Amino acid sequence: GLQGHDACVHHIKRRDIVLKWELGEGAFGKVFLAECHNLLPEQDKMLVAVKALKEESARQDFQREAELLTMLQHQHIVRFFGVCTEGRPLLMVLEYMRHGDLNRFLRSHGPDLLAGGEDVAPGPLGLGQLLAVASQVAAGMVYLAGLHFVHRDLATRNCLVGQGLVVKIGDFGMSRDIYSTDYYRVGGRTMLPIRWMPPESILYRKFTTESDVWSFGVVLWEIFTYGKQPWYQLSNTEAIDCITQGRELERPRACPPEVYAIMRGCWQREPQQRHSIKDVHARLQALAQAPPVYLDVL
Ligand SMILES: Cc1c2cc(cc1C(=O)Nc1cc(CN3CCN(C)CC3)cc(C3CC3)c1)OCCCCCCCNC(=O)c1ccc3ncc(n3n1)C#C2
Repeated sequence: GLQGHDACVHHIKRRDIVLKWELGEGAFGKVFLAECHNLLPEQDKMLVAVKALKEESARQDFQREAELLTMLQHQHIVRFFGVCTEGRPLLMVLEYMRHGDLNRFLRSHGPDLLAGGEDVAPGPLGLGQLLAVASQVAAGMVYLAGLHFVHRDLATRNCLVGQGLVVKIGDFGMSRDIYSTDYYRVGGRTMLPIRWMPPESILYRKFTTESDVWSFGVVLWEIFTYGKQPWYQLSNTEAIDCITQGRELERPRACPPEVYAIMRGCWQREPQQRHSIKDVHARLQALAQAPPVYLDVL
């Protein structure tokens, strides 16, 4: 949720889009892999991800998000190419990221050869790689915070990984469907990612950019646990109890004390006492680009 405060959006002819197969499904839409012709000059035919809108008040929500996604274009935000309102169904065309969402990617390269591939070394992701993934997400949040936007659902399941392990921020979408365990259903139709939410959000229903750095601290934890659910040993209410009462997540086995200090800095009780996202990224990128000699002794 980017809230977070015709045709500014670009438009793609329906004939230029050729659906290949389904990549996944949500309650509000399906995502397809597709060929998109004449989209980029250098590539005569390129693969894209196409989200098809399920159904009457969604057109308004559709137009909103498209306008948002077109404005929010940065190196670590998922690339948005445009929409196809040329008849129905309404389509949204996005960059395809072959490794899927970051959470799934983390689990498939967690401990535990066979896992290694074109983009990834075998076995568990190295320290340098985990920092590289974390640094990229932070950069994305630095951009969002710079435009004074707020991401109300920052989690690895809402990040995407592409070729060369390029990591970009999105916001599913599908996350409420069969990632359901990550959300707590309040009221009739509201779901809250409580395990990622700071005390002021759970208690006071406030969410600011300072809340995002708390949420990022949790993302940083997800990364170094290779995509483990935060407070996985706790029920939703028990998680609410622990968060509002000041209890913090344990240091992940793969997480160095140097990096765990960055998490704690993101997890200060008082919002104004947390570090800025610009500074968290700064510290992470320094480690990401740090020579092996430096990182080995971490
Ligand atoms: C990337 C993406 C894909 C599919 C989706 C949604 C999204 C997405 O980020 N949207 C989104 C929306 C807002 C609006 N905001 C404000 C107002 N709020 C009220 C709402 C939320 C804000 C932002 C932030 C700026 C970034 C992002 O729809 C999900 C359809 C269900 C099927 C998905 C199945 C699982 N998908 C995969 O496993 C997979 C594999 C490869 C691949 N390449 C590209 C994509 N992709 N996905 C995508 C997407």
